Amino acid sequence: KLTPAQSKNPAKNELYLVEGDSAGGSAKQGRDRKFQAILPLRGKVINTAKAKMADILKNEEINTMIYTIGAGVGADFSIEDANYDKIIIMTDADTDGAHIQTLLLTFFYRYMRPLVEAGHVYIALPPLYKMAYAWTDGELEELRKQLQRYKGLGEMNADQLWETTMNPETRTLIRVTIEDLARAERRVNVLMGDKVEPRRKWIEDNVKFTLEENIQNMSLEDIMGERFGRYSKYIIQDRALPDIRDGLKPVQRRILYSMNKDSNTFDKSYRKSAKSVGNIMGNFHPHGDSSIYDAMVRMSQNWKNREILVEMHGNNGSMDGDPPAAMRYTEARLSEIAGYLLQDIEKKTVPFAWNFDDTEKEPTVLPAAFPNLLVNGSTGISAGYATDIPPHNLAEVIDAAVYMIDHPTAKIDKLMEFLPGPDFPTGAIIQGRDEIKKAYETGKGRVVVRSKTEIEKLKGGKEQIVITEIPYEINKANLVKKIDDVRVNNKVAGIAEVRDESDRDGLRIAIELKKDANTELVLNYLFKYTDLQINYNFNMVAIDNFTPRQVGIVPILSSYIAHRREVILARSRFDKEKAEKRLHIVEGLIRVISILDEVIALIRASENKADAKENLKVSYDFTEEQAEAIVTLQLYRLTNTDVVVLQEEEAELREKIAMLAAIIGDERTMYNLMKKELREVKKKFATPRLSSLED
Amino acid sequence: KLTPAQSKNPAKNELYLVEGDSAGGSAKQGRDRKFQAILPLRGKVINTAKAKMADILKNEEINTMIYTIGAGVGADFSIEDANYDKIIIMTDADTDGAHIQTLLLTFFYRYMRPLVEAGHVYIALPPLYKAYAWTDGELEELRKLQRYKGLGEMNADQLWETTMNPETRTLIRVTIEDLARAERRVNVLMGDKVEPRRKWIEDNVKFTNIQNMSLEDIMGERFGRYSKYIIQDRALPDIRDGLKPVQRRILYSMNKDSNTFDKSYRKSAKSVGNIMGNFHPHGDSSIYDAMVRMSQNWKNREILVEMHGNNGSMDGDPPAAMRYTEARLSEIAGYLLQDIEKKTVPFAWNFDDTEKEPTVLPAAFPNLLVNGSTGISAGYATDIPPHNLAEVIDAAVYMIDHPTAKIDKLMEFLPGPDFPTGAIIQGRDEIKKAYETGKGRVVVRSKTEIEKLKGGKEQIVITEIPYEINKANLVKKIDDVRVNNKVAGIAEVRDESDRDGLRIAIELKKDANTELVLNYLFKYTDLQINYNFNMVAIDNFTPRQVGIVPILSSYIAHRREVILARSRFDKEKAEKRLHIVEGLIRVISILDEVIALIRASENKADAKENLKVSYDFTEEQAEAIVTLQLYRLTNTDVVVLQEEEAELREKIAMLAAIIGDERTMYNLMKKELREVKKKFATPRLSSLED
DNA sequence: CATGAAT
DNA sequence: AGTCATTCATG
DNA sequence: CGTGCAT
DNA sequence: GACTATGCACG
Ligand SMILES: N[C@@H]1[C@H]2CN(c3nc4c(cc3F)c(=O)c(C(=O)O)cn4-c3ccc(F)cc3F)C[C@@H]12
Ligand SMILES: N[C@@H]1[C@H]2CN(c3nc4c(cc3F)c(=O)c(C(=O)O)cn4-c3ccc(F)cc3F)C[C@@H]12
Ligand SMILES: [Mg+2]
Ligand SMILES: [Mg+2]
Ligand SMILES: [Mg+2]
Ligand SMILES: [Mg+2]
Repeated sequence: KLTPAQSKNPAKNELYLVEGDSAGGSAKQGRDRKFQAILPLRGKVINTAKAKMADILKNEEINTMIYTIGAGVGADFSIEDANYDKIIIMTDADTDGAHIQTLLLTFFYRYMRPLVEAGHVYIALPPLYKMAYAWTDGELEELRKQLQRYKGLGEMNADQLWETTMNPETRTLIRVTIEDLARAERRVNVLMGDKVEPRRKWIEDNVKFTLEENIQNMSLEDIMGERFGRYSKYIIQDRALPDIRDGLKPVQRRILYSMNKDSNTFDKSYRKSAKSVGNIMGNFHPHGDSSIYDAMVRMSQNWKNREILVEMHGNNGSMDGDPPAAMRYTEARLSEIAGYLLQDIEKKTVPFAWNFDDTEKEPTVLPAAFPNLLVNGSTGISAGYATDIPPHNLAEVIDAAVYMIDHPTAKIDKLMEFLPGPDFPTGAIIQGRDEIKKAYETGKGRVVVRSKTEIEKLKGGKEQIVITEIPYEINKANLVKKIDDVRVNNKVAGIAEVRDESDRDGLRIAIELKKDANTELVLNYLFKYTDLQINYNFNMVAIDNFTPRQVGIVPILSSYIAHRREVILARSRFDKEKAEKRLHIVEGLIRVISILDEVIALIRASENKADAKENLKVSYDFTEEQAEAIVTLQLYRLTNTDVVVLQEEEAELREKIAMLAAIIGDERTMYNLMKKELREVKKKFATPRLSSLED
Repeated sequence: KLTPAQSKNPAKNELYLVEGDSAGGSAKQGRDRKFQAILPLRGKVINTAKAKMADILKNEEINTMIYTIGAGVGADFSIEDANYDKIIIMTDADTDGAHIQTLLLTFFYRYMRPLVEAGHVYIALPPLYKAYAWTDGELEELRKLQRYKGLGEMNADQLWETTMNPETRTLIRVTIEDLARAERRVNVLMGDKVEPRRKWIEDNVKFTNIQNMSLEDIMGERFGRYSKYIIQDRALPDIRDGLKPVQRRILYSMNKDSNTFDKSYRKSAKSVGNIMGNFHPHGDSSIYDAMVRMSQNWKNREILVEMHGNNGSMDGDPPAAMRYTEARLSEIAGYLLQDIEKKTVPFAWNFDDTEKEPTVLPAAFPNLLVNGSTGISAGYATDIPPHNLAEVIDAAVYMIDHPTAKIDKLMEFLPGPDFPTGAIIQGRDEIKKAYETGKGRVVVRSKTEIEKLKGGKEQIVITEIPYEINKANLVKKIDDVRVNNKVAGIAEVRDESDRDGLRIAIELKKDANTELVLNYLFKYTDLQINYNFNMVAIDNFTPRQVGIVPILSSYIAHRREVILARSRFDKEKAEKRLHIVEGLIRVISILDEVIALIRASENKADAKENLKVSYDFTEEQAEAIVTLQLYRLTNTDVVVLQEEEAELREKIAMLAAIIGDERTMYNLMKKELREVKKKFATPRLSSLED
């Protein structure tokens, strides 16, 4: 993987540690083979503060580093036998680039202090903008007086990378200096160590979620602080955790908003996946195609989502975990229900933002015509926080929300008469009313999920245990192996043979027992020692007001209602303004009919368009907007001189405006709309429970 | 790789040989695990009739079959020690699937005859449309409509009912009707000798519950199908615009998406996806690789695609994946598409029948020669070097004025190939032979230069190398000479190429015959190679070995078609307008009566009918008149309109003349060809020697 | 052995 | 996101 | 261990 | 077109 320099020289030769092969390539070319070596880093580097020193020695990335640098590692580290005088870390100028600098620095610290303490560890700062060339937004505006936003290294040409960051005379480097051995140790541990509590706290103290954001020296304590801070913030807000209102992670939201913009919906032909992904990756989500597709695939799997938001034709995976077809084979499109998440988006009902390009606005949250967060759930791993929200029956969640709208201050006990608990797509049995309450109240709670079973008598006095429903998030294939392993190992007596018998229209696992076999002894052992029964831990974290918040039912349902409120208000203002303008025009038209000839005469007498309008104003007191409409009518309209039809539209419009004003100017009338609409969604999408409950 | 059947049973168990892992998945899903096993084939099976039985034994796909079959191979083959009653071959219902069925059949014939002779080899017949239909006629019956482009697009539940269910599926049972009449066909289609195949293709291929089929007949409808496709719609360029179908789609799609040289770069993945979705129904990787190649200036004399980012190097290291790179058409590429919006070129339906695509581009310049092509199908192949834009055009221009121009004269304008990697081309005679018959072997030699050093030691400095030669591999093979001391003299080998220059230095030892060495490297490394012309293209839907003349005539013919087409289009436009403008000028003469007649009309339709009947306006005019906006009624100036009426009449005159006068037309075609030359002309890179 | 659209 | 093997014609 | 967006 | 390792929190 190493691309050596032509000659050796432990005094001039540099070692660029590049993020990714493709960038490691553009570097191999742009470099100067005389003294600049290249060593690509494929993937995120192993955290040498958490992983066991055993898994560390086995990591190819690390071992090949301790070698090429050539000076051993840790205690047996002689700074004299090194091969490079400068180790330059070069990553994308993105958040994941920051994460890498972090993971790396904690390594050159722990197992190569000497190297960093000597100021031999630098950090290449690639340019962010290119008009022109500038690093800070400030240097930007200056070049505009005298832009290709670089989202990564793979975007720039070789002769581009050399001139801007690779040329020792034209580049800028943040030389890592250890200014305080003590204040640097505590800084690294808090961020990279095992303990999670401290790290979570440190983020809560330093990271401001509510607000925004030639070689120069910089402390490790300060460097590790700045970098990990960024990666922290970004991963928390814009990656791992769902928005409390629409229950979507940014990637899922873009997949939907994109597919919808491209008219790729349930009422229309399937569109090839590779085409959907590509448009998403080029307009909204600047990340690996594979991730985008994987995300899109999951939204389509009915054994992971209680209400799939994407319909996909072809091999889209299975409960056995076997891989789905690549994006070149599959077709896809939004499910009908997903359409309800996007309802009214064209009506200015949601806060939009700019995309990485700055070429197109994207929604920060979707209108959500139903409480997606609870219905489909989420999960759920970031930095300092994590989330596991289970799926819920669409109807129940709605019955709850509708209640809470009439009773703002409802307690959990009353809500649970509507929302008894989770409803897994995979069905099965949920035990633990108490812990459910605890979860619905605090966000955390441990429940038990047990497989749905049944006994079948067989010839020869033999019995047979049959499993027809398994626990959420459990791999059928592996479960079957683990059970068969019980038999093979004889950890419990009486298992004759295991057999996955499920087919395209039914799940079925037959655990055939032996002649004289205690089928109760077996069924119990399996529940306890395999995943026929498991623990599900509610850990409901979500993003509220830009910050990660551990939340229960109340905060969720209220944040939703809140949101729906803003949306319906906005929607109603939009539709009113439209009806006002149209009402205005229709009013003018009805006048025009009574003076048709005069108006034609008056336009004939006019010199041009503008003059016609002034005459229409001065002579008949029409408004600008009314004159503009009259003057631009096509001649044939003079054949449709029918006032009663117009008067019907006038009336229909006044009424529409009345009802919209009522919504806008009265909170109760608005809340009734929410209820009316929520019930409609309920009637149209309602479906029976799949998971039964037990206490 | 195998997914086995629950219970072992030689009497009922079926073994599905599926094309691809993806389809292999959908199969495991919609299958009946009781007795149906699955075995994916990852890539084209190895031709067990062309390759050595040595490399044939070291084949994973082949081994796991001999193992999964469980009857061994060759002569040590017991049909009683098998594992399946039926061995089903299940591929896509496309051309490449057909080719796969062909490869697996020559294996089961050459190394498991008894299995085939026992009618145990079948072939699944997936549906082609969807009620489901296999025949284009069985659809019309269901008319009283999706098109499967592969197994992937089929949900596992549909797969079962239509092609996997023994009680609902259709199977072609392979049977050897004549062992002697079938030995020839397999030997000819899959043999090592080309000539017999080429001919077979010529003679037969016309470029224009279960059922038994012979091995002879089954190997025909299949290889015949694949041959025709890989020839017309894959490996070989159209003789006119010099593009293969993939490249044409890449350009056309990108162009339709407005992803051009004068606009911001678009993400590669976004383009590729749009291509694969609307036009080219194949791998996104291939499509990308093609797009990338069209952007590499050491492989194209005139790049058609500009691509920001790591698109590769002469060292041949991989380009950034399409997730990283952005791209757009080059300005010259624009000229390949020039006038495409003016119905100047034959369109057809895409695979999806949802959108039309062009079958050839207008080609405002002779791409086929300028950029070349290459070049491997079935029974045919192609190698066409790139040429100097200016030179090719000079020839075309001359041949326009002198249709029957001899090649000797044409070579005063088009002296020979002009590789973008420069270097030295040797063989005036062979160059002619090539321009004359389409074949010819020329020599390409690296641009060398000696540099004396300090100590009586010289040094060889290469500045240019042979087209299609990997710089990194060359430098290795040269250094291998030094390491092996095949010839004495070489001191060290240094690739000293930088971002702005190509330089390989071969330092020599003191008192070392630097002639002997340079000669050895020319012979035993790619410092010097033979380039073989094999100019094959597609003319009138068929492959044709051609020379400089047919190529240039085919071009000129085409340009004629385009220019004629383009002119009819612009003329029809000017006409329709001029026609409308006549009515408007008239209307003004009778404005009040016309408003009156509209005011008296019952509706739009009635108003037009009144205009025609009472004032003799035409439909087109009544529509224009009746959809005027009221404010028009303010105007009464006829002069401005008359000026437009004049301008249009002149444009129609000139355009008509181009269509009625062959000379006026050719003049035009020359005029433009020259503008292109003046705009994109560049100096020679390769030097010529005899 | 490479080449370049394919699986 | 690189890597691995095969087709086809050709010298 | 294995989850799901990232590299 | 599958395979291969990492981060991050959590039982
Ligand atoms: N020593 C470690 C190399 C890198 N490995 C994997 N890389 C994957 C992936 C999977 C890997 F095992 C991906 O799945 C992926 C993607 O975009 O989906 C990108 N990559 C990926 C590949 C290269 C790279 F530089 C960065 C990446 F994120 C494993 C061994
Ligand atoms: N025994 C041989 C399998 C197939 N291998 C490769 N496959 C590639 C590719 C490269 C391979 F080495 C590709 O490059 C590719 C593509 O679309 O670009 C598709 N494929 C590809 C992979 C799997 C498959 F089923 C069909 C394919 F075309 C290697 C081992
Ligand atoms: Mg990046
Ligand atoms: Mg991946
Ligand atoms: Mg196919
Ligand atoms: Mg490939």
